[PDB]
Amino acid sequence: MEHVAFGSEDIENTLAKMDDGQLDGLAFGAIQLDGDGNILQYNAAQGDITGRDPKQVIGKNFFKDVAPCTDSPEFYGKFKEGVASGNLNTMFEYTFDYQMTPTKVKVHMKKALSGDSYWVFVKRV
Ligand SMILES: *C(=O)/C=C\c1ccc(O)cc1
Repeated sequence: MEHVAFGSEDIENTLAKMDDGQLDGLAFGAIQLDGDGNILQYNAAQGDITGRDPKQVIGKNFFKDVAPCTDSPEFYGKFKEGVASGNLNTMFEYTFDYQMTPTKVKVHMKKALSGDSYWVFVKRV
C-alpha cells in the first residue's frame, strides 16, 4: 500500500509525487481531471468500485462520456465553479448508478498542486 488517508489536509502535496503505478496503491479511488473534465489519471481502486477499466477511460470526458450520472449541479456544477474560480475543496456523498449497481460513495474534490488539474477521490460508505 501507499499510506495516504482519504480526506487528508495535504493530500495534493502527497499525490504530486506519484506516477500511475503508485496511484494504484492507494486505499481509495483517485481520478485526475483537466479543467474540461477530461480524464488524465484513473486508478485501480476506482475501477474496482465502478467496474471501468482504467486504461480505457483515460482521455475520455468524465462528465459527458464516462460518468454522466455526475452531470448535475450537485457534482459537475461544483466542479465547474471550482475550475472557474481556481479553487476547489469539497466533500459530499453521492450515488453512482450508470450502467452499474447503485453504489453509495463519498466524494472529495480538490484542486491539484499543478495549474489546471483537479482530483476526484472516492470511497465506499
Ligand atoms: C455515474 O455516472 C456513475 C458511473 C460512474 C462511472 C465511472 C466513474 O468513474 C464515476 C461514475
